[PDB]
Amino acid sequence: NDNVAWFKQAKYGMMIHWGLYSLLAGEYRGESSSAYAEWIQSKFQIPNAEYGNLATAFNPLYFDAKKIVALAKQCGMQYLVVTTKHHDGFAMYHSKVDAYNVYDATPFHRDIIGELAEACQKAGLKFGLYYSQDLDWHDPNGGGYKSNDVETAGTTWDNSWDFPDEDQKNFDLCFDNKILPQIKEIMSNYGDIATAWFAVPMTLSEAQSQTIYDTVRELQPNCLINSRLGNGKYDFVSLGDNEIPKPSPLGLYETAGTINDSWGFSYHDQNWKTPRTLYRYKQHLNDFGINYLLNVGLDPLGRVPMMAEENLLAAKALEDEANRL
Amino acid sequence: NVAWFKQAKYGMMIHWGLYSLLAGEYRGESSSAYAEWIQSKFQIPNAEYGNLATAFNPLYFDAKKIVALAKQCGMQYLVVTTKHHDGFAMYHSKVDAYNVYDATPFHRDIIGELAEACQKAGLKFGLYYSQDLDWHDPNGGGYKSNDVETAGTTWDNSWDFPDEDQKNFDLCFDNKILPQIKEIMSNYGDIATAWFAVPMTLSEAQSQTIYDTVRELQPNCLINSRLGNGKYDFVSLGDNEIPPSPLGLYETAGTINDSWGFSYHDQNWKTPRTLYRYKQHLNDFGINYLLNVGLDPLGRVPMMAEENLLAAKALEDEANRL
Amino acid sequence: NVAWFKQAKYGMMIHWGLYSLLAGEYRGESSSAYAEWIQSKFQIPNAEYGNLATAFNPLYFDAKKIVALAKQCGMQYLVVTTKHHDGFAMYHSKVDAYNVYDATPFHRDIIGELAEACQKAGLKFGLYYSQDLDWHDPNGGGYKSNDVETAGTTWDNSWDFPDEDQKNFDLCFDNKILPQIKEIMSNYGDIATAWFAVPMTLSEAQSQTIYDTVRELQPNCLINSRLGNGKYDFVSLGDNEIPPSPLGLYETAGTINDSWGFSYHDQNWKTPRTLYRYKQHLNDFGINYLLNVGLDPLGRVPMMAEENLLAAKALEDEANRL
Amino acid sequence: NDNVAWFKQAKYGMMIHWGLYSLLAGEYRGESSSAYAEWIQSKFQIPNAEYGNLATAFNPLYFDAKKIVALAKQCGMQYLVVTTKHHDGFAMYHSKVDAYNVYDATPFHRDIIGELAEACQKAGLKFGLYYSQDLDWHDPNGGGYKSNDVETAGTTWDNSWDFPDEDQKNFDLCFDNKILPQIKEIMSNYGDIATAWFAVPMTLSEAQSQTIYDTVRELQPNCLINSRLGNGKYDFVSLGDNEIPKPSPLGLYETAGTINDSWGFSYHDQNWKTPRTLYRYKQHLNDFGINYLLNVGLDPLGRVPMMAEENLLAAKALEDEANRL
Ligand SMILES: CC(=O)N[C@@H]1[C@@H](O)[C@H](O)[C@@H](CO[C@@H]2O[C@@H](C)[C@@H](O)[C@@H](O)[C@@H]2O)O[C@H]1O
Ligand SMILES: CC(=O)N[C@@H]1[C@@H](O)[C@H](O)[C@@H](CO[C@@H]2O[C@@H](C)[C@@H](O)[C@@H](O)[C@@H]2O)O[C@H]1O
Ligand SMILES: CC(=O)N[C@@H]1[C@@H](O)[C@H](O)[C@@H](CO[C@@H]2O[C@@H](C)[C@@H](O)[C@@H](O)[C@@H]2O)O[C@H]1O
Ligand SMILES: CC(=O)N[C@@H]1[C@@H](O)[C@H](O)[C@@H](CO[C@@H]2O[C@@H](C)[C@@H](O)[C@@H](O)[C@@H]2O)O[C@H]1O
Repeated sequence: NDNVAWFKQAKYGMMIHWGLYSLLAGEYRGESSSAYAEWIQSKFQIPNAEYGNLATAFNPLYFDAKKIVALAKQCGMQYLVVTTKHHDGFAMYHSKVDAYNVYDATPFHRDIIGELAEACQKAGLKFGLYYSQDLDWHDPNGGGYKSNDVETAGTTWDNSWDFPDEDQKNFDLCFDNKILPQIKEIMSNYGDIATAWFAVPMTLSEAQSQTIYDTVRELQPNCLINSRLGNGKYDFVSLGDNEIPKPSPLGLYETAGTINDSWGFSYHDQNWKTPRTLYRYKQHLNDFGINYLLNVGLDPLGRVPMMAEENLLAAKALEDEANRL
Repeated sequence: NVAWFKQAKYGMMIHWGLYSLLAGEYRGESSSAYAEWIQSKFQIPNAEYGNLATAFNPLYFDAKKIVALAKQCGMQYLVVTTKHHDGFAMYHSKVDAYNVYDATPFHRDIIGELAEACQKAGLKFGLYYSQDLDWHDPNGGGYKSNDVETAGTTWDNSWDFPDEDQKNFDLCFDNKILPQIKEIMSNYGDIATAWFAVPMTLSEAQSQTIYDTVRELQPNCLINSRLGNGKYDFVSLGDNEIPPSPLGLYETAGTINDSWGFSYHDQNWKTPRTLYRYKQHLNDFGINYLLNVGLDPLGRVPMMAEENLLAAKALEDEANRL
Repeated sequence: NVAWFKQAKYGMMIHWGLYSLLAGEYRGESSSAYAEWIQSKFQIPNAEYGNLATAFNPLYFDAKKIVALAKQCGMQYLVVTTKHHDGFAMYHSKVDAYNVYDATPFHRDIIGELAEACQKAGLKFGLYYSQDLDWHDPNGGGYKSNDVETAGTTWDNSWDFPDEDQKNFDLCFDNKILPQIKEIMSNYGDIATAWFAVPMTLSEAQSQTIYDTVRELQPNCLINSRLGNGKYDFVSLGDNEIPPSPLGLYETAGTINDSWGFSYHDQNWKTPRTLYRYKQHLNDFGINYLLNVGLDPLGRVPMMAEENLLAAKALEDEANRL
Repeated sequence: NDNVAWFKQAKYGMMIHWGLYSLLAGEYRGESSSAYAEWIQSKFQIPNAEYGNLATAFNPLYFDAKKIVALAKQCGMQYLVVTTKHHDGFAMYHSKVDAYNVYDATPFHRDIIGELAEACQKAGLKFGLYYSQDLDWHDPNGGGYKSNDVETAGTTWDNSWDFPDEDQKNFDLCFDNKILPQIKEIMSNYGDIATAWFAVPMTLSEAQSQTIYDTVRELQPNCLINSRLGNGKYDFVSLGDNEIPKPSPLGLYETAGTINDSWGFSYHDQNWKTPRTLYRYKQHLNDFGINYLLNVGLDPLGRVPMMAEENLLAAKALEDEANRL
């Protein structure tokens, strides 16, 4: 596991958020999502029957793994993270365990995680996966239902509309049958997984948390794990905005951000960070040994938004200018 | 129909086609201000552009809700792109399989649903048709008028069909335009208004011909000053043409933002106050206002389009009680 | 005054000071979301920032027109920055020459003109005052609470006066705050509402003291829950505090865009529909809505602020006849 | 006059629009100017009495000639053009002949053209002047009054509100007493004038046009003149949008543009051309030997707008990256 040497010096990665939310793109029956377009289902409490129907329209003719990695590489990014399955519970890979996925439910009929994994392999880009182990709005017993006190980017953390029998919910039925099986799948196919990115535990017991830790280590021996899974059970610390100038034993650090203000594609969110904002931030994080993980929200046709692409390239140009200074 | 049109005051225009899905973006680059021209701007081969049809699945398209919205804003008629410059028919065309019904997963007659929804809602129903430009046909129009600049590149499909001189527009007219014009003027019930583009190549003969087809099939259908000089019922006026028309019928078209087709990046929405003031001014001059919405790939009125249109109606009402 | 405040529903807040002229820009760089903090964000020396006073000449400032506008929107009271964190008084302060009247070409009492304009217009008149932060005074407040982050840098003027421990807030309170509070509570006629900032350093003693000054001078003046616990009349609620107050009087403050001070670059204006819906929701919960405008260097309501506020009023009226 | 060799290779210049219009910044009594904020007086037919009053507020503490030229030079611009006097008739220099000027009428009490001229001299930047020889809204007999047929960025071309006796107007009274005297002043002080930039003649007779030509040649022997003055009477052709791929005998070409859509500062016009748009356009023009003259509309405090500055620098960075390719 030389992953430690490479990660301390990697400096820069691309993150991709993509799913059904990208097609609504922050808009519903004349109204805006919150800041988080990928949260749109919770914001408006969209029934699974309706929300799920987007799968029939998901036909991104312009999705192109080859082209995306070329762009990333040109900007000097050394690794790539992708949404394998977000809060909405729609798998972006061909899951044996669950047919609610890009491959089975959509005209596209293709493995999003796969095509990117290969392209990355060939380009010499490391390949990471993101997975939402706790919230899952598709599963009757999804997590979140005891932590509804805290405010969210939607309404409740859990699917409180389709499944309102709050007391009769049991996350375990969800954990054993979907989360752990799906985690097993993604950690086994698509080759070497360099980085593992989990969502924020609210409900997953330490037992359940420990299980995932163990599962990943045996399946992907060299895979570095983000501090989010569970206390004691990680390799690099994910830093949040206010953690920017808990303990990291390998000396490995990452902060994730987006270029505009949303993680998922949002038509109306044109508040793109300037090239200079992008470059300066990277410089500051890197000098503090913190890696910068920069998100692209793919558009409905599978394209990097024009303004996202432009701004990334200018920050790279600025960087080169400045580093020959 | 004449009395009704003189008092109508307000109409909806709809741009819709394959171009709406690219939404102003092509291989990392921006369309012009006019997003619906996107195929020409970048000279997208017919094979590829047409392929968009395989992705055209607007689950949230809803003629009823759209017309309900239109009516709520006080609009008395609605015009729709039956077929724009791209040569893609948005109705179930017998003569050409390059159409919404046969070529797309959606597999539905957009014009039909709107025609019925309008009939049932008691809204008049108009049609737009590109009788001159046709980027899908080897002998499509446009190739004699290329000195003047466009919102794309050439007027014609000069890329797939570059044999400029061996092109002959007559072959296209005989086989696609007039048949398609015949199609739309017979189905979809009463057609109150007919909207044609600006001839470049269509001879006076051809211009007169289309007129006749409409008169025989749709006697009271009012025709826009674009067909031919002497051979029309209302004059289309542009912004800069307003400070003959034999019936005294007048219309000016605009868009809410700066594009006709949906364009992700064009958020330069005119404020509600701008929209309302213009209509009042036009109406006071008896000019009818036809205001265009370019619906997005899911068939939705863009949020800012809907909000601002509705706010303009509220603004109008306050002032007429004032 | 209590009965009137319970039914008022709608107020204007005004941010104004030297910061408005920089308008979100300093030596090529952006302020935070909160433009009025600009001096702290970049640690602009008092000598330089104060120098803005020499440029403060708002020829188009017009209290009458502003109040006319406010009244037209149905607002029943108006609050103004008498002196914000920057420590610049926007009224003719006897105690400190760092003020609009003496230090600026404009040479006018902004609060006075507004107080009169409001009296004459029949609008109630409120005051905002930064009783705690004061970036102009060597011993200004803020220096005991620097672990928590701000919209600038430090809470206090930690740059001109970096001798953190040899600072003593009491000296500032005695010489500037309470005298200035005394000033504003005696002149400018009837004061209906009083708006203080969040204590960091102001002891309970000092908090109680200001209260007394207001009660003696302005018996019916209603006081915002910021002064001190038990020692107040209405509770200021923030967005996230709403899904004690002994009189049942409540107010929530917001801005139209994302900044309090004028900021050239902050064009993220909330649409009219957003503004109207929020007010209705608050009012239904009896919470009064106080909506802030940061006037620009010429004393003007920004075009998009005026347009959207007025459109929101029209929107409100339509719905209550519906 | 080696100006020919230098200009064919100069490639890039800064233009500055600045005057009273910058303080209204595209806004009047709750309403927007047209696209051209510097036209604001005509758009709303603002009486001279009111419009002129802005002079008392013109106190740009942050005007800084030194800093502006440094920025320009860093972007590789080889010359600088400035508004000496725009359509509004407000002189931005200390005019002996007319007290309606930055020096006499404003607290600033400073010569805008002068301070920039010196800074440019010291930096090794060439120094050009723009002057509106035809429209002058301050003069009772200003030009424009026979050409009111054509649509403008305001209303009429002339001051049609304060001075409506259209038939009793005589441009000559204006030409002899203000235009030619003021042109004499600006072409004599402030040292060598490398470039001369005139507005669009509508009304200035050939006689009057010839006069200006002659006046400049004797006063500034080596000064290159923009094709706008008069047919036969120029050194470089000013190209407009539609003249971009009449006759230029020296082979000298310039196109002027702005970064956003306005020439004068406009608070509300945030439609800044992207860095990439700026760079690509320059490249295209330069390859066709056409010089690119790029406008900055100084803000009320005399500062280059933040987004204007940022975008210029990124285009330069992109250019450097690409030219080492
Ligand atoms: C109140 C609120 O919205 N708080 C948000 C959380 O809702 C949000 O989950 C969290 C981080 O966002 C999570 O991680 C990113 C990477 C993306 O996957 C989101 O969809 C996740 O929800 O940020 C808080 O501020
Ligand atoms: C530069 C440019 O292309 N300018 C365009 C013209 O090309 C265009 O013909 C004209 C009219 O627009 C026509 O009608 C609208 C409704 C839409 O269908 C366009 O695609 C048509 O070309 O508008 C000018 O601005
Ligand atoms: C990160 C940050 O600074 N957040 C700010 C706080 O600093 C601020 O205290 C709080 C309340 O804002 C206060 O009142 C408004 C009206 C204005 O005068 C501000 O300058 C004050 O500080 O708001 C948080 O968002
Ligand atoms: C109809 C219209 O607005 N036409 C405008 C003219 O009004 C305008 O004068 C012209 C060029 O603008 C002139 O030159 C620039 C450099 C600047 O000084 C402007 O203030 C001048 O008016 O462009 C036409 O399109």
